[PDB]
Amino acid sequence: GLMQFTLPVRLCREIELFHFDIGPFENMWPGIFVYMVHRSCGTSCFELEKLCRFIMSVKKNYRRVPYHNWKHAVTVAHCMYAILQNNHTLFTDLERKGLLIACLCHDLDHRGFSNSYLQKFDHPLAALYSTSTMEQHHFSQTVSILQLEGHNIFSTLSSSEYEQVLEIIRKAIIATDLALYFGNRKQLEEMYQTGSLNLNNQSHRDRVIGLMMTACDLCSVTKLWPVTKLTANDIYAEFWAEGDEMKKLGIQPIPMMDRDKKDEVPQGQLGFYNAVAIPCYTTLTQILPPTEPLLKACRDNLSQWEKVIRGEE
Ligand SMILES: O=c1ccn(-c2cccc(OC(F)(F)F)c2)nc1-c1nc(Cl)[nH]c1-c1ccccc1
Ligand SMILES: [Mg+2]
Ligand SMILES: [Zn+2]
Repeated sequence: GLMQFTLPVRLCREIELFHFDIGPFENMWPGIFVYMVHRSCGTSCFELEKLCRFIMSVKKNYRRVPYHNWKHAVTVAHCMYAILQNNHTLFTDLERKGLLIACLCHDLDHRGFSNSYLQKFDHPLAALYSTSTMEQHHFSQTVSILQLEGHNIFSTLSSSEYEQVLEIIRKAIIATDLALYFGNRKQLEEMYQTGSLNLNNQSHRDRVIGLMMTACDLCSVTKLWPVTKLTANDIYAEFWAEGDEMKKLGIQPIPMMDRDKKDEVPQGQLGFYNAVAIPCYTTLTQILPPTEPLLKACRDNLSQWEKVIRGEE
């Protein structure tokens, strides 16, 4: 109860900032997450014994893949923590509880492959879930873990609060399916421009929470250049492995995933910053002004990629 977590001074300060890197020391990541929960939600919202046991089972169910791993999970939860802490009064208690856990769990048991590769492989998960394949699996994995004995961190919520939070989590996780992001942002842009946007309309919150999830999920593009540059290696390591697996199936992969076309990465990064990242953080800044540092950091990194193409690095 009276056991707060404390971080070293640099971390205590730097953790509040959007561009914080969680560092290479795996064994501090759990404490960093509990620190975030306690500050964001209260020392009360979860029973510590049950939380710490939830965290470790979650960790155990992330795989040793280059990018969609445990570190990603915690990094994504941290970005949401920065958003929640910079928009204090906009969010309900259950929402703050749900979203941090949602982020930690959002890529559970990811194997390193896109929904497309599963479908083309004819993986069983593709039969069980025709759209948002991995994402429906991530949420399923989340509920399974919540149902382990001693793992229900929501135990002291009322029945309705319980269905409310599991619904927040389900929508949040599904929303990290980037195929759904484009339409979701288009609608939020339309609604913000025409002035219809209304945070008391539950379905409008849902969309806004979806955009936040896209923002946290992509937050590697909002780090300092050296963090962003090095994370890009891990991302492409999965992409090329998948490209290899496509070719194994007799399918020529898209250039993004072809390790022969490694030369074209810098250009592919621009496409991505322009088509996805920049619009995402733009619309998020309009809806939630204090998240601007994410837009600024992303723009700075777009420009660092432009310097790469131009042979200046
Ligand atoms: O660096 C990247 C270059 C390309 N793509 C990408 C991923 C799907 C599709 C697509 O094409 C289309 F533009 F059509 F969407 C591009 N994504 C990233 C990326 N960066 C961060 Cl941080 N997270 C991702 C990411 C990881 C897994 C999955 C998705 C994104
Ligand atoms: Mg995912
Ligand atoms: Zn993710």
